[PDB]
Amino acid sequence: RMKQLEDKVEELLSKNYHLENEVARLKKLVNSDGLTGLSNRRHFDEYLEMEWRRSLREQSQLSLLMIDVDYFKSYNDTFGHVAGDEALRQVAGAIREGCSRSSDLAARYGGEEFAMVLPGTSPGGARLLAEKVRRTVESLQISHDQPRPGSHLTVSIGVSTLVPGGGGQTFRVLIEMADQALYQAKNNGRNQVGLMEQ
Amino acid sequence: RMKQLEDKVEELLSKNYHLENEVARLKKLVNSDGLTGLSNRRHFDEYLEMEWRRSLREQSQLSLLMIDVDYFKSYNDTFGHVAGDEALRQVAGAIREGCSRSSDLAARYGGEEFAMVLPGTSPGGARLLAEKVRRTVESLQISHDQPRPGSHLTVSIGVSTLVPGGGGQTFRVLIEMADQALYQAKNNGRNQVGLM
Ligand SMILES: Nc1nc2c(ncn2[C@@H]2O[C@@H]3COP(=O)(O)O[C@H]4[C@@H](O)[C@H](n5cnc6c(=O)[nH]c(N)nc65)O[C@@H]4COP(=O)(O)O[C@H]3[C@H]2O)c(=O)[nH]1
Ligand SMILES: Nc1nc2c(ncn2[C@@H]2O[C@@H]3COP(=O)(O)O[C@H]4[C@@H](O)[C@H](n5cnc6c(=O)[nH]c(N)nc65)O[C@@H]4COP(=O)(O)O[C@H]3[C@H]2O)c(=O)[nH]1
Ligand SMILES: Nc1nc2c(ncn2[C@@H]2O[C@@H]3COP(=O)(O)O[C@H]4[C@@H](O)[C@H](n5cnc6c(=O)[nH]c(N)nc65)O[C@@H]4COP(=O)(O)O[C@H]3[C@H]2O)c(=O)[nH]1
Ligand SMILES: Nc1nc2c(ncn2[C@@H]2O[C@@H]3COP(=O)(O)O[C@H]4[C@@H](O)[C@H](n5cnc6c(=O)[nH]c(N)nc65)O[C@@H]4COP(=O)(O)O[C@H]3[C@H]2O)c(=O)[nH]1
Ligand SMILES: [Mg+2]
Repeated sequence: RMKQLEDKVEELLSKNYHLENEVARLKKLVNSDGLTGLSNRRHFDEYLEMEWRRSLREQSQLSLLMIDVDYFKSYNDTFGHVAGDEALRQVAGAIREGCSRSSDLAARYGGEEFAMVLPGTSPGGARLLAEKVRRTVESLQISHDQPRPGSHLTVSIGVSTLVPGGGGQTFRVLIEMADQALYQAKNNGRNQVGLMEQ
Repeated sequence: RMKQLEDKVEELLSKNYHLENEVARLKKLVNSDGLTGLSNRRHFDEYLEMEWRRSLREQSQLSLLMIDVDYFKSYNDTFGHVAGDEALRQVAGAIREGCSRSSDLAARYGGEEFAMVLPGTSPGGARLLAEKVRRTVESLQISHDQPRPGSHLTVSIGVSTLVPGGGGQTFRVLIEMADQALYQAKNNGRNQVGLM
């Protein structure tokens, strides 16, 4: 039955290839990140652009947190990818729990990067949530040997807010500001909240 | 040997199984309706639930259109399901022309129903948009023998708007009120907008 077998291998190869293509297509149509269950980056961009227009309409404050996991590459190295993945789920959970309003959105922005969209939220309120999230990540007390061998996982967080309508500003500049602030946080020793320059 | 073909086949069975699972998992998460490209009902429910809470917070006016395709069961029976599906495709096209704000959302609510959520929108504005959808559908001139030979496909539309109150009031009251307006439109002759 060696024709029988070789034939089945061929049948299955074809069926599998179809399924792999189907998976690829569906992934581009789904809003969530497989690992963490948060919004994926595509949906983040889409959602934030839409909120940009709502805030423009209402002249409301649109806030954004850009959140990065500190020393994460070394975590994967010294604890393994599987553990890393679980650390990411735990951080995501903290981020998710960090925003409670129906209009808040938590997203996985990249490999180890997250974002929170906060419609109708003042710079002050955004700052609070940023601290709340960072603090919640710490209280998770996930073990890391970096930089000190007795340390726990942390995030750095950049904060920005804008009322849309100002010349030359877009949801993309809102991101750029939060990224700027994120840099500050990291370069001031990480595990902290950096604020945009008014 | 016959043993290398047997292992490879088992491997492929396993890969196949997991792939099929992943495809089914992802299909449940898709937010769009295949036929019309609008939001599906599950996404509509989620979106309306979130908008209700946003409107509660801002004490803003939240409007809803519930849209029935008139005599649609008869249409599908008379002209067949393929034709019916094409009619639904064209009506959806007419609808999504109907809203433009980043917060407006149109959906396939059910087999022959559509809905449109209009956050921050006054009753007057909602009626305006509803009339536009109604007019656009009729201009499609899709042939129908209902209510009589030589008619065309139309919609009846119910409009509601509420500023959410607290307590146990949920977004479902907005749907109930739009359905009541829709009933008025239908009982008044169809191919029109009912209101309240
Ligand atoms: N987007 C977003 N922002 C958040 C969230 N949590 C808090 N904030 C921000 O943090 C600021 C201060 O929050 P608070 O200390 O709880 O102080 C709050 C709280 O005591 C009360 N409050 C606001 N809304 C609610 C609510 O929905 N439920 C409850 N229990 N209290 C609320 O009013 C005070 C002032 O509220 P705000 O002026 O709006 O200002 C809030 C808001 O800008 C959140 O989950 N999502
Ligand atoms: N401590 C604190 N908690 C917050 C804040 N923002 C949101 N939350 C939490 O997130 C839940 C959902 O908020 P929502 O979707 O905006 O939905 C809210 C909002 O639509 C409205 N709401 C409640 N309190 C306030 C308020 O103080 N001001 C305004 N404008 N709306 C409120 O009622 C809905 C349900 O309220 P909750 O049962 O309290 O449930 C709130 C509350 O548990 C905040 O700033 N501070
Ligand atoms: N408060 C307020 N905000 C305004 C006004 N004009 C424009 N905007 C703001 O500017 C954005 C783009 O406006 P647009 O280019 O006219 O592009 C608009 C326009 O083409 C159309 N649109 C939405 N609502 C209306 C309306 O009420 N009347 C008309 N003629 N067009 C509208 O849909 C597009 C997207 O709307 P949005 O996503 O909401 O995004 C709108 C909204 O954030 C205004 O008179 N009042
Ligand atoms: N949800 C939703 N509602 C819509 C849309 N288009 C029109 N409306 C509704 O229809 C009402 C009258 O629209 P208008 O004659 O264009 O009269 C508008 C228009 O002249 C201007 N406007 C508002 N927003 C926009 C906008 O985004 N773009 C432009 N170009 N004009 C706008 O402000 C006037 C009054 O606006 P409203 O008080 O909001 O009242 C609006 C709003 O309730 C839409 O695409 N989505
Ligand atoms: Mg119905």
